[PDB]
Amino acid sequence: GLDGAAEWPALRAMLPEVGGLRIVDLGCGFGWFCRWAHEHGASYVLGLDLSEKMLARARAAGPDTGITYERADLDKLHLPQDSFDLAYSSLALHYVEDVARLFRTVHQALSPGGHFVFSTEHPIYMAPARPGWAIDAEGRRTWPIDRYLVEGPRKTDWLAKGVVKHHRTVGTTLNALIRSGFAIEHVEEFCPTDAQITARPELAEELDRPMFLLVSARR
Amino acid sequence: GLDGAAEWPALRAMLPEVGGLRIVDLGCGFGWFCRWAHEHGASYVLGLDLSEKMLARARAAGPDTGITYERADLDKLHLPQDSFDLAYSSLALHYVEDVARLFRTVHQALSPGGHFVFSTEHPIYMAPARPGWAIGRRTWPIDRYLVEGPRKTDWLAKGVVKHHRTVGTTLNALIRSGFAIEHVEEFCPTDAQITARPELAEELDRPMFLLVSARR
Repeated sequence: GLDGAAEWPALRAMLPEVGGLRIVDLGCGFGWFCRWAHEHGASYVLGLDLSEKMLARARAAGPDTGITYERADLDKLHLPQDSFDLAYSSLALHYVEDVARLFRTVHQALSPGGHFVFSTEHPIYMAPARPGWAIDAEGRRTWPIDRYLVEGPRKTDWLAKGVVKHHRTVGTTLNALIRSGFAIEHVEEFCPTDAQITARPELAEELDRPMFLLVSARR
Repeated sequence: GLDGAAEWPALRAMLPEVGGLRIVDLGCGFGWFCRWAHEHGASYVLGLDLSEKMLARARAAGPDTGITYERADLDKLHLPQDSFDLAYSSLALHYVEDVARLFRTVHQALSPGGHFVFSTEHPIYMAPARPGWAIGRRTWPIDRYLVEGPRKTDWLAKGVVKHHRTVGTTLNALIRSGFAIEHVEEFCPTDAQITARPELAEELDRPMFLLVSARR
């Protein structure tokens, strides 16, 4: 679960202290973060996902109190006003077409001083028409980029995953947060640590290009 | 000068109104911005550059009063506290090793509500040891994007070292130093700019510049 996600420690480090907080998890999946937050003292956790079957597995995994799971479409998201101290989302917002609308919804749902911490696929990773590694004449591993400044839907994971992602530059994402009422708190283009690479050698290639953008914003 | 810079209109659009402001230009070069700011009613303009010869050329370009040029190394910059309304810098910060220290100096130099607006080479552009295009479809291969530190691409030819920092590193350094991020632009020329200057079409594939505006 979380211990398998290379970017979890970096994203976890960006979170506020979760003890006593009211938290919403946007695109909670099996509820790995929901359970982590509850284990670390969250007063209340609302986990939202489109899949009823996945929410059924999340409920079954426990605990009996403090975590509520509800079916929701992040493209048509509604949240009660002034009801959360923290909004979290792992690798969901790159599938939302009107992300600015979602940001405004999260902003009104957060109490003053609350945070929104989320991960998305990095635009370097999402940009290319034919994403993948290239090995140059010298044997060096490279990541060819095209159309980085041409924003819009990308169908490069449509065949493999059945998803359309929305390519937006780092500036576009941050400007949308700012226009929505957030102050940018921390921005990280994920890089595994040398210790992570020693434990998981396959992470060495992640030094060449970022797969993920991690952002913390405050209202 | 400024008319030639494709990124100038985008950067100009990020500036506050300059009439009546005290402005510091970090890495002013020939003083194109200093003269522009003066012409648009800035009360005081301080242009700083490492090259005494370049400052002599800037001073000679005029006017007789309104702009002060002084030699400074941005790596060990001193600015008086609460003395400026706007700090501007065009394509200079990528030469600074300890940019967080510089940001702390700029923060304290700016009066409350002051602005800091700058352009730098984008880390996508700077990441490769030897940057360039690959080809039918044009691409920009990157490597070592997450490996921050000196880049020596133009060391032998020009005797300059640039400092590679990711977008997150740059923004976090500003935030930690006391600034609130106002606008971030990975500069993309407009369709009108690309029609007037066909060579600009390649900047749709990868950004050459990062533009940032912040408030303190």
